[PDB]
Amino acid sequence: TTATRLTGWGRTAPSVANVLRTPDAEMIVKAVARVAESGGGRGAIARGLGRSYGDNAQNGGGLVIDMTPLNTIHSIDADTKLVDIDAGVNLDQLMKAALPFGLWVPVLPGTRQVTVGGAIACDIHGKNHHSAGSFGNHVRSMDLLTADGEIRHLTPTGEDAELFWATVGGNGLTGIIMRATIEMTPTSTAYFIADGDVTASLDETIALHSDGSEARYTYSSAWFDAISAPPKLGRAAVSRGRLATVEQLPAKLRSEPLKFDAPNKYTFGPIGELWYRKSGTYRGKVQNLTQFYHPAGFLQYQFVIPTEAVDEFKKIIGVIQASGHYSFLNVFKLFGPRNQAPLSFPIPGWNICVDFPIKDGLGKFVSELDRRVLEFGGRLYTAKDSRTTAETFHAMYPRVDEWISVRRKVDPLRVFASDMARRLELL
Ligand SMILES: Cc1cc2nc3c(=O)[nH]c(=O)nc-3n(C[C@H](O)[C@H](O)[C@H](O)COP(=O)(O)OP(=O)(O)OC[C@H]3O[C@@H](n4cnc5c(N)ncnc54)[C@H](O)[C@@H]3O)c2cc1C
Ligand SMILES: *N(O)c1cc(C(F)(F)F)cc2c1sc(C(=O)NCc1cccnc1)[n+]2[O-]
Repeated sequence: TTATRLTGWGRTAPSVANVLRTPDAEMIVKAVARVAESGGGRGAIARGLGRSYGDNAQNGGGLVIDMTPLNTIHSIDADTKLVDIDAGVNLDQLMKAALPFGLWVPVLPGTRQVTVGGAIACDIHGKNHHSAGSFGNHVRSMDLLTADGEIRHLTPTGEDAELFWATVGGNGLTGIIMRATIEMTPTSTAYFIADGDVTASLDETIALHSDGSEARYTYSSAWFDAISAPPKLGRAAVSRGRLATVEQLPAKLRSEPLKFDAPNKYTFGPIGELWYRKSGTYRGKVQNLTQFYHPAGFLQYQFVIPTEAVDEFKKIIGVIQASGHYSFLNVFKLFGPRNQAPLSFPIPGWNICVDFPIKDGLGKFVSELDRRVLEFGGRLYTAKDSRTTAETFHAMYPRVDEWISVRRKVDPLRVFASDMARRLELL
């Protein structure tokens, strides 16, 4: 163990905790079982690759278990479509291993550098949520080290389904995931057929997302403008598509379908708008995973607003543009059907990712966004959150009492605690 000053991805809210780095799973149990012997506050929390901007992976004055050295891939089956990996396997290595099997990772996020454990405990969502769902929708099994010292096999529709769905999106507060079984998406190739569209306004962006085009694509997301004033506010470059098949690939890349090949004055004028429009408009473009998907002093803010709340979603975008806080990196998506995890972030609706530069009055401004998001029936993402209040969060997640009841039953001693847990009063 080493006392380290660790952080979320946001470089924010430093906390000092004793970190454990061991590949011995049995060793991991000893420390957890030792903490219950200490029978006191400052519990233990698991940690993946620290890609969450929040304080969900730190436990100040407590214990942190870095799960990254448990990166053994046990089995991959192309017939069953099942992989079996330890919770410290990252999604980049898992993808690499599975492509030769004709398999694809069911849910991939913006970054590839996330653990299986991290992917489950934040129930990560991706460019394909509307066609595939969250990461938890694909976990066919997982083994969880609970507070009692026991390791419990968990299943989605099994007898222990309650504790399963509480661990899905449960920010590691149910226990430490050790090993999981994930059903993969079958794939003919490692390429994408891509379809591109450019919009001129927020209305035209929303129109395209509710006209029915979404049905044609399994993957969908868009870069959007949040600086320009109406009507240009909300204009977007949309990138949509699906996993390609061999026959769809050009013959020169038919060789190895499952290969992962390694990587003015007009601009603002009417011709610039026209040039950008045609260059952003394309049909059936064959692309790499890099080309399609993965092309400190900031604060990333992510919220979703229920689908039917179209106008109140348009209102909050107008607010952000009006506030004088300028965000350039903006991701727009329309989530499909939510799952049955109480603490799951995604619900069907209008997902926004904004990235604000830290400056005077931002903390207070985003507290006013928290207010509107909550008011318009939406929620925030624990993975992105470092500074919302417990009260605001509890109201955003109506099933929070349902989740806490599970966590109280499985971990009454409060063996598993984190900075977030205390902040959002989930213990
Ligand atoms: C550039 C970038 C882009 C991103 N894009 C997306 C995106 O498109 N969609 C999206 O949903 N998210 C996105 N994220 C956030 C990230 O995908 C999630 O926060 C992810 O869960 C973090 O994985 P991690 O391995 O870093 O885990 P950490 O950040 O280290 O931990 C995350 C949480 O999971 C718990 N946990 C981790 N491992 C285990 C385990 N073995 N057992 C029990 N609990 C565990 C921890 O306790 C902690 O609460 C992005 C992050 C970055 C930096
Ligand atoms: N929001 O956090 C978010 C949401 C989504 C999706 F809509 F697909 F769910 C995708 C997404 C983000 S943030 C993100 C990202 O990493 N963006 C910025 C970036 C900066 C530097 C280099 N590459 C990307 N992605 O993809």
